[PDB]
Amino acid sequence: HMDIRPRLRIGQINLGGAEDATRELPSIARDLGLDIVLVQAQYSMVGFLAQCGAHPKAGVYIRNRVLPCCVLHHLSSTHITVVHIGGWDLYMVSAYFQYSDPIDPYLHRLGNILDRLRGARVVICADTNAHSPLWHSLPRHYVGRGQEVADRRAKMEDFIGARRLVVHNADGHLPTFSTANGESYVDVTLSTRGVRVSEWRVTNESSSDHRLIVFGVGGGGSMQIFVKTLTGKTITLEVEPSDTIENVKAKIQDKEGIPPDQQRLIFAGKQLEDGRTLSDYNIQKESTLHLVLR
Repeated sequence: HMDIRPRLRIGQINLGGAEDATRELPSIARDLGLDIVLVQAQYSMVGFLAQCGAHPKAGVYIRNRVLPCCVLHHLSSTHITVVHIGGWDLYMVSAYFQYSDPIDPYLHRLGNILDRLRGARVVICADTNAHSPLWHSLPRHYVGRGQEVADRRAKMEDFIGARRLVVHNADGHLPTFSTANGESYVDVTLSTRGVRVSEWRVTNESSSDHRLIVFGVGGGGSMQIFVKTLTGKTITLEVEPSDTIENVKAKIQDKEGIPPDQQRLIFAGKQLEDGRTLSDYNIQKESTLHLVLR
C-alpha cells in the first residue's frame, strides 16, 4: 500500500496569525499531497501543529500522523521549531524572524541548531523579513530602504555564507509576500549542502498575504530509477548506486505491498539476481527497469 510519490513533499507558509488560513492547511495539504508543512505565525489554538512555548510563532504540521516525526525540544522555541523525520538523517526547521526584532538572536539560535546537527541533512524554512537578490528580491526592496533593511540583508547573507547554506528559491516565481504596500520576497528555503530539493515553486493556494511555497525532498548525488509494470504503473524510487536488487524489491513491497518473492525485475534484457547491486548491473540515474510479477 503506502505511497505513490518517490520523495517527501513540503509546504512552507506564514499564516499571518489567521484562524481561517491555519484551518485551510489540512485541506491544502491533502489536495497537494504535502507530507509536512513548516508554518510561521500560525493561529496557535488548533489541534494539529507541533509548536513550542506559550504563544508560538513557528510550527510544523505533519499531514500523515503515522510518519515518524520527533520534535527536538532542546533545539526548539516559540520562533524556531526543529523536527526529525525518522529514521535516517533528515531534519527540518520552521523559523520566524519577527520583523520588530533584530535578526542576530535568531541567527545565533540557528547557528546553535546547525552546530548540533553538523553533518546532517537539514532543511530550513524561514520567514526572514529580509530582502536579498539570493532569493529574487528586486533592487528597490534592499537598496535605498534604510540602514536596517541593509543590515538584515547583510547578516542573512553572511550567515548563509559562513554555514555554507544553499538557497533553493528559484527565479521566475511569484513573490512570497503580497500586501497593499506591494509585493516582496522574504520567505526563504535553505538547506545544508547535498540535500536534493526539487520542483521548488510558489503557489496561490493559501489565503494568507504570504504565498504557500512547495518543494520536494529525497533521501540522499542517490538517484531515481523508474520501475515500470506492463499495466503502465511507474514506481519512482530513491535508491543508492550500491543498494541490492533485494533492497529494491522491498522498496516496491512497502510502496505497493507486492511480495518480493513474487517480484521479477529485468534490466538490459537480463533478470536481476537479488544478491547483486545497482552498480554491478550498470544501473544509473533515470534508468528504467521492468517489474514483472511471477
